[PDB]
Amino acid sequence: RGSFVEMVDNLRGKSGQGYYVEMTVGSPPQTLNILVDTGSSNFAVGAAPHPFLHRYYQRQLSSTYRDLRKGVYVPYTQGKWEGELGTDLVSIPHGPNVTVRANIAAITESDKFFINGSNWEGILGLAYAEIARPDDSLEPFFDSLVKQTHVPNLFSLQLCGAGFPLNQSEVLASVGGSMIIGGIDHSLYTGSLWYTPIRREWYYEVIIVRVEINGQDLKMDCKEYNYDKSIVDSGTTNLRLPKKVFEAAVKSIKAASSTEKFPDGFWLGEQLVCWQAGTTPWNIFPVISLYLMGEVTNQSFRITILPQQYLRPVEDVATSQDDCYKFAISQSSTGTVMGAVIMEGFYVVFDRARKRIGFAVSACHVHDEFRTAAVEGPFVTLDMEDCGYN
Ligand SMILES: COc1cnc(C(=O)Nc2ccc(F)c([C@]34CN(c5ncc(F)cn5)C[C@H]3CSC(N)=N4)c2)cn1
Repeated sequence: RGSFVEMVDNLRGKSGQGYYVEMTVGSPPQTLNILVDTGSSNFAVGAAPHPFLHRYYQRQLSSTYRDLRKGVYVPYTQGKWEGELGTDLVSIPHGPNVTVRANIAAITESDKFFINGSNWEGILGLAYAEIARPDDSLEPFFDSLVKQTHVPNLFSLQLCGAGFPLNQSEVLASVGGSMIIGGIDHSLYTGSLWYTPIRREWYYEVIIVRVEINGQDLKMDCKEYNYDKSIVDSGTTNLRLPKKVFEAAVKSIKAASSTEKFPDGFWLGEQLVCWQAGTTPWNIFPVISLYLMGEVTNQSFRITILPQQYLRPVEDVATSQDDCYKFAISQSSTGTVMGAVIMEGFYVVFDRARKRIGFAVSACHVHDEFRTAAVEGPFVTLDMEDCGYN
């Protein structure tokens, strides 16, 4: 049974551009599309004209707006935003039937933040206060929602990748998945949910205990997999791996697929590869399994993704009927990031109340008739806390 019909299919967008939910801010309500980001903790919206914004938050038009008289500056690797802190009334039209007074960063300047044609105007940081800017005293949206309402302290995400390119028109008209606020919808997954502990409440931090490529153990010291952390992050496209893990994984993926040779630019994520329509050789590419620490002592489980997850469909540079893709596994110097590449395979339950993350095979994951994504267990694994980096 699906018990959250109101919230099923409330997401739009794709990998590379981002999955967003409709929200309203202010009185009278101002509608905005908001990127869902489990990898940050600020609620921040465009609040001034920008070339890539079709609309923005107008604080002067909101009778319920409150100025906190405080600036916020958020530099990150590939860009930045800055703005002014305030509070206002916020609702999610395809969400729980509640209105909350939440912190809002009104973005007045940004660099490489807004994406042309993504159709979103702001970001919903769903992680914990520890990583909020300017500091942990700025209560994140979800904490406000839970404190002010009877909504259970849990949300779940089904991100639905298309498996083929969507153009401007198609992304608008299409369903990109579900964010179920306050519950778990049984219609969004098949098989069992398996839970991994949230190691610490800042990012959604987890512990990977083993990595396999087509069943072959990558055979690295498990600390390497979590150096300097492993996180579940809907605001990142790629599966991102620590440098040494990336090198080892790519060598193994190349060996598994060695019946075809791909240029270095492909493996670096820089260059697309194209096949004649319908002929993508999925079967030459390996499955990838991540083993996660279980809830029971000395137990683990595994999640397994297909090339249909880690090869990202792209529109051809020279318009044709070819099926074209980029490699969406990449190097990290900030630990493992389980981005949309992982998340598109799975229904992911962010069980904040019980400090755990649940995984189940997504009812919308892309596959062929020969192989599917999997969530399987249990496995007997030892010394797993040792896999955590300090
Ligand atoms: C499913 O495919 C996807 C998913 N997401 C996107 C996308 O455009 N994400 C996005 C855009 C801007 C942005 F700033 C971010 C951030 C906000 N960050 C942040 N915010 C506050 C802070 F204190 C520290 N870092 C870091 C930064 C890069 S990684 C992340 N998780 N979130 C994500 C595209 N395709």
